[PDB]
Amino acid sequence: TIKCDIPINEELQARINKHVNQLRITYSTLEEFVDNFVYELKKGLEAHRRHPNLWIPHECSFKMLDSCIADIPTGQEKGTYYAIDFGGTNFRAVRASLDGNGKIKRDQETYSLHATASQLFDHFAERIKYIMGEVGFTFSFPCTSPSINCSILIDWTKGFETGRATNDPVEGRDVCKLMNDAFCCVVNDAVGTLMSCAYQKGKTTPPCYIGIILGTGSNGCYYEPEWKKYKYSGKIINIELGNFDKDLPLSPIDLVMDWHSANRSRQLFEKMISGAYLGEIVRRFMVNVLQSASSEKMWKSDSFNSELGSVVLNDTSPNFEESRKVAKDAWDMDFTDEQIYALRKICESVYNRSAALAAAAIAAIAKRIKIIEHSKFSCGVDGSLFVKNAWYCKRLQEHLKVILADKAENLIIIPADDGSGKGAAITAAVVSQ
Amino acid sequence: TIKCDIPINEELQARINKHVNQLRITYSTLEEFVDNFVYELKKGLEAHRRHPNLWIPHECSFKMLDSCIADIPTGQEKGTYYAIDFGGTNFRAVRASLDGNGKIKRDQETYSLHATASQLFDHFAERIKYIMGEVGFTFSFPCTSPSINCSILIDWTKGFETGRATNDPVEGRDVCKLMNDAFCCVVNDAVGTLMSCAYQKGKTTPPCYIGIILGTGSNGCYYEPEWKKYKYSGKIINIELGNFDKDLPLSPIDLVMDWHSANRSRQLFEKMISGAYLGEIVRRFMVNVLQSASSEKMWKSDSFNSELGSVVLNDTSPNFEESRKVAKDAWDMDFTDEQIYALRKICESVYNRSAALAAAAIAAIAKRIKIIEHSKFSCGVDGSLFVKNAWYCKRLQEHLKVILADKAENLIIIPADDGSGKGAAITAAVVSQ
Amino acid sequence: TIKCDIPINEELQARINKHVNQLRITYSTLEEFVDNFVYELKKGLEAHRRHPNLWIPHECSFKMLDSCIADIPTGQEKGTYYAIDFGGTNFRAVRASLDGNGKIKRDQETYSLHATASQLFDHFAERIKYIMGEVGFTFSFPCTSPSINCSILIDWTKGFETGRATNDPVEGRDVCKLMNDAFCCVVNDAVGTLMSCAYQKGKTTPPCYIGIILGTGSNGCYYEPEWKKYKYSGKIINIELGNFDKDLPLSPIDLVMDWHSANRSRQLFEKMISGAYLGEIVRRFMVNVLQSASSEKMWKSDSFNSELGSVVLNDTSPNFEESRKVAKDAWDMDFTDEQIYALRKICESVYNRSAALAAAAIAAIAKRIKIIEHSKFSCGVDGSLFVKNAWYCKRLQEHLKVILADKAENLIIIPADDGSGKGAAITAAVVSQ
Amino acid sequence: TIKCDIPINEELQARINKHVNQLRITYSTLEEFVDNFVYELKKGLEAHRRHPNLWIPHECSFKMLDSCIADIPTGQEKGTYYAIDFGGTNFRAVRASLDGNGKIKRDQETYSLHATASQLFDHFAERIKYIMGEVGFTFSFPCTSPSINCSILIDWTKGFETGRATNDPVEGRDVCKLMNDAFCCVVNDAVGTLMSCAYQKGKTTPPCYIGIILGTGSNGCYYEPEWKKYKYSGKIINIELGNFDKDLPLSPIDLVMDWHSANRSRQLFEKMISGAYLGEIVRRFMVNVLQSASSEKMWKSDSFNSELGSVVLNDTSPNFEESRKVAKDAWDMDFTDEQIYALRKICESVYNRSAALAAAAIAAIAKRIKIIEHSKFSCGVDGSLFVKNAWYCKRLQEHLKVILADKAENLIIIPADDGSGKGAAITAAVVSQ
Repeated sequence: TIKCDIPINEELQARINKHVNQLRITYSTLEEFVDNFVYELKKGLEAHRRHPNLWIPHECSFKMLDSCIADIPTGQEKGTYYAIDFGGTNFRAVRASLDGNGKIKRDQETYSLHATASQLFDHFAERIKYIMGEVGFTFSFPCTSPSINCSILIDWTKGFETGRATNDPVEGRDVCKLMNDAFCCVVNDAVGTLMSCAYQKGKTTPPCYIGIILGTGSNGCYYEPEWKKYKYSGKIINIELGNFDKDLPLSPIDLVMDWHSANRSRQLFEKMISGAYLGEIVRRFMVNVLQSASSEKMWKSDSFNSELGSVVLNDTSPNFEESRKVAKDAWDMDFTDEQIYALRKICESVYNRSAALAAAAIAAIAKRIKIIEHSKFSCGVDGSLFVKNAWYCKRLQEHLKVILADKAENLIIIPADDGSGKGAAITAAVVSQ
Repeated sequence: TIKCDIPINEELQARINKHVNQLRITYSTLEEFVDNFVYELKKGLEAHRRHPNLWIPHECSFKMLDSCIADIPTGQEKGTYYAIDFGGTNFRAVRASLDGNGKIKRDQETYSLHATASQLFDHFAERIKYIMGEVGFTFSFPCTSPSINCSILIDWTKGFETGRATNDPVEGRDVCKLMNDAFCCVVNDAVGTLMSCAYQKGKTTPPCYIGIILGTGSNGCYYEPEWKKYKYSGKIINIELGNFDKDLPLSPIDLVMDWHSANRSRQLFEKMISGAYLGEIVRRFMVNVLQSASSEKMWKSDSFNSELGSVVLNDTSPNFEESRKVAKDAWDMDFTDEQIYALRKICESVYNRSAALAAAAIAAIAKRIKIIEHSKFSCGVDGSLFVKNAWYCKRLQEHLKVILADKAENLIIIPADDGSGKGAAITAAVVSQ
Repeated sequence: TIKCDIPINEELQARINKHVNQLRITYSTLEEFVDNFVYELKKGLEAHRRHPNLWIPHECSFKMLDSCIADIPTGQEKGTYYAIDFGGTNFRAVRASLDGNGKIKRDQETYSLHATASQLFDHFAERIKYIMGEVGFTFSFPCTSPSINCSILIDWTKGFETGRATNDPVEGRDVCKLMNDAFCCVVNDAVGTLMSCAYQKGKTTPPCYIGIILGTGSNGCYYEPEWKKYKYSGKIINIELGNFDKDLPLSPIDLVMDWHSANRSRQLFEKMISGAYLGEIVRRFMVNVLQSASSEKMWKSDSFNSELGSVVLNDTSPNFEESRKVAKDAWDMDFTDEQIYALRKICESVYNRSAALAAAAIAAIAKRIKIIEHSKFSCGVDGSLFVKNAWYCKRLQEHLKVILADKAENLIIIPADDGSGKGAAITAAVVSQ
Repeated sequence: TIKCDIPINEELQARINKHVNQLRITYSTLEEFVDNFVYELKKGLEAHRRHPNLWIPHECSFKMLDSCIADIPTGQEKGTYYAIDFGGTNFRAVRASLDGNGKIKRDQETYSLHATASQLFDHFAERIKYIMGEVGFTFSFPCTSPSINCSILIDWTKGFETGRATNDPVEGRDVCKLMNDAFCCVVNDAVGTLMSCAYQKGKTTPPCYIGIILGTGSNGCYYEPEWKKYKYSGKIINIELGNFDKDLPLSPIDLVMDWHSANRSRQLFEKMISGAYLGEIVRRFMVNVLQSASSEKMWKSDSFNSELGSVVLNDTSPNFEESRKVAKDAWDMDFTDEQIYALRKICESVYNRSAALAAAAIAAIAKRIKIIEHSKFSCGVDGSLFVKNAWYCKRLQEHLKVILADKAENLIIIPADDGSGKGAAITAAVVSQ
């Protein structure tokens, strides 16, 4: 709670309090959220028993995809592999080498960003060729993979949008096939994190069963003991939890920002907790509060990132001249001392709601394994929102400690800064073996 | 089309065109609207055969209520009756006398407007007593009437809201019972219009089968030949067509204005074509277009009626100084010559959409009787939007002529300015007989 | 488990086992049933806050009606009242007198059973007049009561069906009004039981908060502390739990028996646990098992009651010649010793499923008050299925003990044979006071 | 209408009339069916504009798949090709040669039928090798084809069921890939018929725009002018019309037969008009009519084909001793002269409903092109039900003539006995060109 004492307007305070109560979250809501989530999950496993290749989104809005990984690696091997990444704010290319134990090194010097797949994969090939001058692959999108070497996607989430031409944009073909034209073992981000938290940590912490990505997207993978009952091969399941529907709270700003998107009526849970939309949400709140006291630029979309929000949050300067530069170079508004308070309040409330819902999702995944009471297990958390934002990591663990009260010290959160980059390489540790 | 030639900003024109295309309506949409409406109607008759006292809104969002009227009056009688009205912007009280033919006269000098039914009906009784110093009743709300003398409502639409106290606000009791405490034959507005268009007109125009109210609300009644097949007594059915759902087009302004209402998720078709919300819609458009060029008052809700919109529409003054007074005394904004164009454009587009949807509803009701090809019949139109606004009556008949092209000169529109006031009295013409 | 050892056919055993597994119930299902029920309940309270007179069955298939009772009686009074009952297999008429404590006596000598309400209430009046020759009322149907003295119903459940004539069958009018034409304080069956379990028991058992009716119907009422939060007056709420929908298990016999009913697509939970349909379900199972070994009469509907099922269950005769008379005088089939085993097995399985689901409903209502852990409270059970069938009362308490394991000895089941008859009279104990 | 005059039982006649009225179809239903179908179709095109690789079955239960065919062949070429078929009651293998005009010849000597794809495609390879000893492919299942050479399916309809083992049954992989392991240009049945009706017919009949398959399955393809507007490449669209949902009539036999199937809750329109289920439906009707007068074998599933129904229909023998052999060798029931009448009546009614619904589907597809009024076009009909059953082809054209009355002589029905076998070969006429 900020609760700044500087004398502010007696009317603007009401417009602040209204929009703050709009974003308020209470534990009576999270306690229903958890049960909604676990019900959805078991229903999705049931549904996967019936039709192992249909989705049928009017039951289990999660498309609980299968990851053919059948062996959580032990971390005892060697090898040097080249790997490609894609999906985040910019793709990467890693030239990694492994150690006989947890340690692992990488070069990974790499760069990235009416447009078809030809020019895109031409850029892919040219970049990997440039980097080649001194195996696996990662695609961070919803893919339906028959086996390890083969993977085909369904659509184009995250706000990304490939051009619409006769050249048949990427959505609708196997990726390993289209890759070889430019030039193994394709995986996703969450499974990559879950793997990378096995080779890395060891001998002191309980094993890891949950992999969470909080960043440009929001996704999760987890380990399931009953993978033999529900017929599909693979110890860990990829939830596409960015598609939760049931009763999540929605302020009108959310409805407006959803009416103005390509993936309309889908990916509703992702649009509240992911880094791609938090800046837009904050900007749209900061207009119904200033009320024509704003500038001409504050009405222009995509003019406030989540990175600037992370700066406004981590504001411990004696005066607030740190965020003043952000406000000035983003909106050309020389804010007084009465409006920066509103800005800080709004950023705090928005990111607080995001952290609370993410913690609720993590706890609801945890309660499903039911091993929390018997023993302990760890969850590896990755993403730009989590590790690159200190104010986030404390609110998240607070909201998590409050939810699963009694059994709190059985789910250890492990930040995994290595990213899915190392996971793409460690993918070889099972296929090669 | 306005298409004013005065040089305006080259950017503001884009913000105008975007919001204009947002409200655009095309005949490819109306041609599906009509079929949607007729399907809904027949489905509702089917549903009424099964359960004649349940609603079940997940089939036929129309609650096709029964009106016990079993005789379209002939118009040959006499008598002086007192009657009460209620439902519009203000209730009335009429002391009418009838003639041996179409003519009819009335005194109807009357006045009107955490609040319970005791004080409300106390005001009712005191007003009718005051007027008494030289039968029927009208309640313009959704009522489930077992017979003529008895009527009980279900909820409180139109934006009206009776106070919430232990005194059990009006929603949930028979009206004729609660009336006698203050002090016959209760009807609604649409059936009142349909009756009042029988006594009034005669000997030159085909009989009337449709009654439409377009004003603070939007409602319809119609005559059905198959009233014997579908089991309920009464020649005419009251559609509560303010509850259409299927695929009506919604701009984000509509979603925002619906999130801020008491009757949320219900009465969705009424919120686009009724006079109670047009001013609010125009005000909410006139902020995303001026973009901080607005005043402090333009952000205050309920500060622009539909009456002022009717003035801005009927603007034939040499200069636009007629609407300038409206803008000034409503928002304290001395508009230049570049913004009044935007105001006129927005009002035109909004009221145009309203008129188009109303005409679509009328034509879809007409196509259901199927007697349009064989013979001709008339529809009596009433309401503050229709008769008290000259720009509306021409756009409405244009959009109606375009829809039912070939058989246009078989549905004659009759403006009935007498209102349901006379209909309340003529109700006695069947019960007394 | 019967598990009879007499040598039977090796094929007929397979046809028995298939239909037995069709009706199998497991605790993994009940553990989801309870959570479904509690979720539905809280959702219904939420919904009642919004619209206190609409139903909207696509949220909360329970129509959680209000009972204006605001005082659980203490049981210290006197008085002699006449009361009328209706709803079960036959209506009653009671002339009861009260005692200064728990004791209460009654005369209640009474009789009962294209047909309109005129002749029905004529029979009512003639019977009550005949009995008059040496206050309250009970209507066992879904009624929407504004206050105590006034009550209007919605439809006609239980299989009852009033004739369809112009005389406007009973569905759609206030009952207290239509009663006076023949000749207070109308209540329902569940609230009647809940009241009658307060005057009767005392000083040794914890107070009662749940009233359950299991018979021709299946209904429940319960006490809610938060009746002030959710806006309606009355300490106890009448759940119409015969309308549960979510995921109840359905064998094809259920679909066929539901396609052949008047209240189609509604009252789905009642059709599996109520006494009006158990005989029909058993008869329809006993044809797909005997497979043309049946008689001509076994294909005739309504030829096997639940009373005969209670006789077949309570079969402790040395030989099975007790149920042989039932089979003979019901189907004219002189069953051998190989088919009576099938009959007993089928009756056992059906009534077992019924008892299990009823116990699940009771436990799910109990878990909602949340007072089970702190203190203890009792539930009063009434109905023809419960008290008039000894085999039922043991299976029910077994299935209840298994569900709420740890806190079992905090919910005491009290059989209330007095019926709602005494409750109708005790209704006066609050209105008179 | 049969209306046999032989004196039959006066009670059995009632049991016949009840089940006959259960299957009755009236034109007031078909007139709504057509509009339902056309609405669904346009909605599906709209939906395909948005997401060209998702299905989302809660809008447009048709998965209006794309067929990359961009040139209706002209029929002027030569060539000898080998082709494979699959999907019907048994797969085929054709060695066809073409002529410089409509004529075409083929050898096509071929045979066919806990089981994985390895052994299945081993049988495929061994059979094609055996036949090789003196290009295209056809897969009659729902497949999502990115291009011509590549095709991947989604699930396993028609009642077919590949074994469930770790070997990953066929559902979920590209077919052209898995084919080469055993050993072009994969198409479906409806598009095959539509192609084969272009090379074959010419110079006298208007061009063909509709391809219908009525047999073990029921499917349709059609030509669309607006294929440029809705973004996908290909002049003709494959409707998977076996998945219609909206309001098709269902007798309880349908619900029971649907509860006992693998593809439960899906493929609901196919289960009423396709040849795979008509025999089962007739058998299940012929038990509730004979009522224990049946045999032990009449209660055994899959004991009556549609081929025997075609024999019972085409019964013009002086006595009915032709169908008597069918009844005897199928059920071991020496039917009297009073039961064969019931059998004929039931078969007639069932196949009549099937033909009526198929004609409704054809007419509803026709009304969508809207070219019926301006010019004429032909539809090529194929399948075991149509050409191999003379009683079907007359009822179908009757029901079609009644539906589209005025414009009847603009849609010419062309029986195409050649099958999709020739279409698989003619597929080369566009890819080779």
